[PDB]
Amino acid sequence: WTIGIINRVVQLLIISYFVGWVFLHEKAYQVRDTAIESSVVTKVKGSGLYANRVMDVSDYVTPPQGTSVFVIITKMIVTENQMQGFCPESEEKYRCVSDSQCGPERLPGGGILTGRCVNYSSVLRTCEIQGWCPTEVDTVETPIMMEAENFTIFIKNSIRFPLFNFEKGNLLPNLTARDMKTCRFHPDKDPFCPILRVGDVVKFAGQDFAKLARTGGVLGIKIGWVCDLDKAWDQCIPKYSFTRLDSPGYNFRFAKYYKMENGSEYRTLLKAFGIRFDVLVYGNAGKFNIIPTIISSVAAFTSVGVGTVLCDIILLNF
Amino acid sequence: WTIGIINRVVQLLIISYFVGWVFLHEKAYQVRDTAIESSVVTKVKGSGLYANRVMDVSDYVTPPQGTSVFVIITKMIVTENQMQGFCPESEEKYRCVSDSQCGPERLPGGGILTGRCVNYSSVLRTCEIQGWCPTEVDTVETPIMMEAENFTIFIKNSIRFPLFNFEKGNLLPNLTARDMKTCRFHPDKDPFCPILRVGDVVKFAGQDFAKLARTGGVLGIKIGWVCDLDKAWDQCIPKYSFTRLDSPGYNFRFAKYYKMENGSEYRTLLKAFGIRFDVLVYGNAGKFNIIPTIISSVAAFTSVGVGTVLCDIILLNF
Amino acid sequence: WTIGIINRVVQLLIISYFVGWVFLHEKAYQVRDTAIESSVVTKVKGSGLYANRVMDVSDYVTPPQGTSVFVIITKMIVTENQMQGFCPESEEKYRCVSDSQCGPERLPGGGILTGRCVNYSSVLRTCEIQGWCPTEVDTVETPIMMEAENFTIFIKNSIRFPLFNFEKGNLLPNLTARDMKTCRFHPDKDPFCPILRVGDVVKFAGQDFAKLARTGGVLGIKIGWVCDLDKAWDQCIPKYSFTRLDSPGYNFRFAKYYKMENGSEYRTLLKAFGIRFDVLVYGNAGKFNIIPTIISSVAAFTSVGVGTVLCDIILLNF
Ligand SMILES: Nc1ncnc2c1ncn2[C@@H]1O[C@H](COP(=O)(O)OP(=O)(O)OP(=O)(O)O)[C@H]2OC3(O[C@H]21)C([N+](=O)[O-])=CC(=[N+]([O-])O)C=C3[N+](=O)[O-]
Ligand SMILES: Nc1ncnc2c1ncn2[C@@H]1O[C@H](COP(=O)(O)OP(=O)(O)OP(=O)(O)O)[C@H]2OC3(O[C@H]21)C([N+](=O)[O-])=CC(=[N+]([O-])O)C=C3[N+](=O)[O-]
Ligand SMILES: Nc1ncnc2c1ncn2[C@@H]1O[C@H](COP(=O)(O)OP(=O)(O)OP(=O)(O)O)[C@H]2OC3(O[C@H]21)C([N+](=O)[O-])=CC(=[N+]([O-])O)C=C3[N+](=O)[O-]
Ligand SMILES: *[C@@H]1O[C@H](CO)[C@@H](O)[C@H](O)[C@H]1NC(C)=O
Ligand SMILES: *[C@@H]1O[C@H](CO)[C@@H](O)[C@H](O)[C@H]1NC(C)=O
Ligand SMILES: *[C@@H]1O[C@H](CO)[C@@H](O)[C@H](O)[C@H]1NC(C)=O
Ligand SMILES: *[C@@H]1O[C@H](CO)[C@@H](O)[C@H](O)[C@H]1NC(C)=O
Ligand SMILES: *[C@@H]1O[C@H](CO)[C@@H](O)[C@H](O)[C@H]1NC(C)=O
Ligand SMILES: *[C@@H]1O[C@H](CO)[C@@H](O)[C@H](O)[C@H]1NC(C)=O
Ligand SMILES: *[C@@H]1O[C@H](CO)[C@@H](O)[C@H](O)[C@H]1NC(C)=O
Ligand SMILES: *[C@@H]1O[C@H](CO)[C@@H](O)[C@H](O)[C@H]1NC(C)=O
Ligand SMILES: *[C@@H]1O[C@H](CO)[C@@H](O)[C@H](O)[C@H]1NC(C)=O
Ligand SMILES: [Mg+2]
Ligand SMILES: [Mg+2]
Ligand SMILES: [Mg+2]
Ligand code: NA
Repeated sequence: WTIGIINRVVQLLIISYFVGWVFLHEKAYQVRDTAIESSVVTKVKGSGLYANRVMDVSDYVTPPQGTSVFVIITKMIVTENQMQGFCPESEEKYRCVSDSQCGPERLPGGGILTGRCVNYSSVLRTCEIQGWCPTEVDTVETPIMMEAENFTIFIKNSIRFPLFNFEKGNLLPNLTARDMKTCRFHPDKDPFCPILRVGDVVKFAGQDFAKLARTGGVLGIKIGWVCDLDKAWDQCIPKYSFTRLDSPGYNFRFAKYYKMENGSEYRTLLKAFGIRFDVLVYGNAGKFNIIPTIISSVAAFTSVGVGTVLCDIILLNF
Repeated sequence: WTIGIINRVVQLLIISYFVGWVFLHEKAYQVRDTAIESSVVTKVKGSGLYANRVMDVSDYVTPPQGTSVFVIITKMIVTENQMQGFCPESEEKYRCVSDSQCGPERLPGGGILTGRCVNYSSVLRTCEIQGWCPTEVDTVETPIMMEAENFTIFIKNSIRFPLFNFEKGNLLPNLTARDMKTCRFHPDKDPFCPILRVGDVVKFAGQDFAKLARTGGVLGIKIGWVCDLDKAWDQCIPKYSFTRLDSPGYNFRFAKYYKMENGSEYRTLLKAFGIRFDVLVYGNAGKFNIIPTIISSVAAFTSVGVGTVLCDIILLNF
Repeated sequence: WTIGIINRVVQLLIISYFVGWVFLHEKAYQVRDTAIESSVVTKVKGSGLYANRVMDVSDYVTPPQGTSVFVIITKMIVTENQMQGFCPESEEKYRCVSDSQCGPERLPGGGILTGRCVNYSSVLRTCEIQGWCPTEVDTVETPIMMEAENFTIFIKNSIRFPLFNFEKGNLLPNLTARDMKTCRFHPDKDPFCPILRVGDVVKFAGQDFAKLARTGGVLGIKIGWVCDLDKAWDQCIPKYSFTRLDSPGYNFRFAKYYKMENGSEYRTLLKAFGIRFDVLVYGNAGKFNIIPTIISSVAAFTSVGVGTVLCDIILLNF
């Protein structure tokens, strides 16, 4: 009967269309390269005021070289003119009543205990220690550099998909609305401008610059390179997203080492709180390939061939 | 004959069970994301004694920012108060008999030869050089900071599988037996505590803290995120492993730059030996997908369909 | 007719050979690990002359620890003995006629404007600023350290394919023609020597050491680990390539902080131009697997089964 082939032909049309659209949607004919090879060069620009000091890129940015992870220092604690010696620790956790509770068995690790219980002040009695004196008092409150919100981060990112040897950069003057020197990334108005406003990045990550600068934190500027290398070079485009990674705070210690004319050594101990920026470059490209196209083909051919049998059994049996 | 279908039905039962278990074991129905996106923040805590000095996190940890690669300095060589000028190199390799063998053709690279053969000491005669004087003597023996074995490394790791947008952290209070502030990673007792004892890490890597601190080395704290994103969020868990990567030693040079009241410059040249720690975050997730499930399906369907024919030929023919 | 099976047998021979060679060529029977886990330790050696100074590894290499990204400083701009205060900016862009155009609305960001229009020199009138004085003059011309071309970069790279737990290093004495201490990488003569001549690396990237050292730049030493883990351990070999990533220049600012006997602070501000080296380790391994071998098998079986039908229709119909 002719209807049998009109039923089978309709079966093949519909089923093959479902299968066809499904496989065509997931790019099942594409080999995928998920090992992007990225290079990131960052440059921060701006100046702020902290205490009665002016902070420039050499004062608050660390490291200086412009790596994928850098820190803009917003608040810091200074302990000036430390020198090796003996002094009573100011931390209450080191409180003692006699030299019998200042032995090595107490607080394993941490500073060096001399073994004497000494009077840091009139209100506290702590174990004496050998080290940089006086000791640090990290419980005080200090200001924060507010101008850091208005600093700009310029991110140059140069990636390459090695499986296809397709390399490209994120400096795209045609895609930017304004000049490169004066543009400013906006997810909607200028999403390809490589210049980011620090405060903007803080907003895109859903963070308050006040609290963040106060406690420090870790934000991620995410550069995504989802690309179809079957399409034009113009189609491989970076997409920027932002996130807070510590989800607290972020601080680190470093000293400025000075020496006296008589040769003795003394440092300025600095506890730095700031916003660390981690440029995280993800990317995956898909290029047409014979092998995935053949495997997907056999899959769709056989799958339709079974679906028509099952549909005949489900339809005819009913 | 009915037995023919009882033979075929048994064929399908057994063969389909083998195939079924095989494909089900390898998660052939899963798409895999092998491009983990990790952020690592490390913090070292402890204090040691070297010479008649006390070393704190600001003295032996470099860099200070808490990156994925950092160095705990255990031994160092100091050459204090160097100044630009001329002096005889102390390295024997520069030995000379006359100014005729101190020309640019000799030892290309390395220091700057003035062209004069001068007497470094009474027992050695070396080419004179222009540079930081006096020259370094890197053949002496120095102590090592033993307290560095008892230092603790706290590793905060925040990763994300972008193909599935599944992000998670390694701070898991429910998985840790003890408090986060006081716990200590143990592969068996507390394998999810983010606080690692330096000496412990040295043991897990099969290394002697004595020899390692003496010669320096490169160890890797490996964080693995093998996850089945078909299962619960609770099931995606990090697994820590450890390894020595240099498999010798590790050292680097840096100077402390001082200036005189009259303006002349002089530095303290420091050759640092320590234990560099590289946090290596691997991970791959598998989530159910229609495409891999269909491809594997067709594969198992056809494979059984051929195995039954071949088994009929092998069985019936015999 | 026997010819029908001689036609079919020839069909299967030819078609199956095409399919067979195609699938065998792309290693369709292999699972692939594209998430290499690499560790990179770099060491630069050499000395240069800049001004009347001698630069050693402690002077021009930054950072010192030997990471995968480092910088060899070739040219720099020094602004010595800066101190917080007020002074007229030397940048023409800050030119003013009266204090009415030195308000916060002008040049948002950048230095701190006091609000006064002052005379930097007799030929220029600029807004006065609070900060490190005097201000920097980054428009002068300075020499470049030519010896940096002859420096050597030693790259120790230790990678691991985690999916197969196959770890290996790039120090291969058997593959190197000369001794490790004296060899020198040459793409043809010694392509496995880990010691690279800076000038050589500059040539392999198609760059002029003169212009590059003058303006600075970003080069990439690419280490590729394409490996067939079905073959011998000896067959997994690294291949080095080179590229310029900025495709201008590269510079960064850092200061040397000094303190006076009376306690006031003053720094030497340094703008550094150099060649940043980024070690980019790519790699992917392929190991025989049952699942990819079965999927490819079904694909080739079915594909031949359809090609023979289509070829019968194309041949017989004609
Ligand atoms: N907020 C910002 N506003 C303006 N410029 C900013 C900003 N942040 C970073 N930059 C960098 O500043 C460089 C131009 O400097 P410019 O502001 O005109 O002059 P300055 O006198 O202030 O100092 P400079 O030229 O940086 O030494 C560009 O170099 C690069 O990135 C730009 C660059 N570029 O934009 O062309 C490409 C590049 N690579 O690698 O392709 C590297 C740069 N870099 O490292 O600065
Ligand atoms: N051996 C160690 N013992 C105790 N604390 C240690 C140790 N190593 C590192 N830390 C970090 O120390 C922080 C708590 O400091 P705590 O010891 O209580 O106070 P201190 O007065 O000694 O100095 P501090 O608070 O660090 O400035 C925590 O912050 C963090 O990691 C912890 C942390 N945390 O544990 O909650 C989360 C975090 N991120 O990003 O989520 C970053 C930290 N960090 O950078 O230190
Ligand atoms: N152009 C170069 N010529 C000669 N040696 C150079 C050069 N660049 C770097 N190096 C490193 O120099 C080390 C040997 O030093 P050597 O030149 O003999 O002695 P020096 O007195 O000059 O100073 P040093 O031993 O480095 O403190 C080796 O250590 C290592 O890499 C080698 C090394 N190695 O070559 O055996 C293995 C290693 N890891 O991790 O396996 C790390 C090294 N490293 O960090 O220097
Ligand atoms: C950032 O720039 C805006 C623009 O004029 C300014 O109003 C604001 O005060 C600046 N932020 C700080 C902290 O000075
Ligand atoms: C950028 O714009 C110019 C227009 O002058 C065009 O010729 C060029 O092809 C464009 N490049 C890309 C990558 O779009
Ligand atoms: C160097 O002088 C300072 C005070 O100027 C003093 O505290 C120190 O003890 C002196 N050096 C030595 C080794 O005594
Ligand atoms: C490390 O801690 C243990 C615990 O008391 C102590 O016995 C040992 O001396 C410490 N190590 C060093 C080098 O002091
Ligand atoms: C952690 O423990 C609490 C128990 O108070 C539980 O409610 C929570 O769901 C747990 N979270 C995870 C991720 O296991
Ligand atoms: C500065 O003084 C030191 C000794 O105090 C001396 O060696 C040096 O020559 C002086 N500076 C100059 C430029 O001579
Ligand atoms: C590099 O080495 C060669 C080899 O002798 C030498 O001729 C050349 O002058 C050196 N380069 C510089 C900048 O000195
Ligand atoms: C290196 O050479 C030696 C020859 O003495 C040989 O025994 C060894 O197997 C070789 N190793 C490799 C990895 O080729
Ligand atoms: C310290 O001395 C310098 C000159 O030697 C001077 O400029 C400065 O004002 C002095 N310190 C203070 C706080 O005045
Ligand atoms: Mg304290
Ligand atoms: Mg020497
Ligand atoms: Mg300027
Ligand atoms: Na298939």
